[PDB]
Amino acid sequence: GSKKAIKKERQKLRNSCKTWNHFSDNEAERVKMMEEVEKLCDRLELASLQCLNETLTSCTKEVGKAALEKQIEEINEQIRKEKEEAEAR
Repeated sequence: GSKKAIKKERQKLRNSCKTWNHFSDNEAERVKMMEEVEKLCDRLELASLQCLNETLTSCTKEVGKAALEKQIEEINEQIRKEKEEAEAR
């Protein structure tokens, strides 16, 4: 039904993401990413969330940030696909 494992991973991924983002005051950029990460937590399986975490923990900060954003956007699209059906019924 619900697992806190995804929340733990989200807390790790989000925290790591901010620390390895750019340490800039541009929070708006991270806001969209955070909104998408929130969506990941809401419907994405933790297995996928873990995969993204591994990538950003397997790459440098810039690579991990770019890779994480690219992966998060792809996941967001997948969430949107689920949302579309969810909205349908």
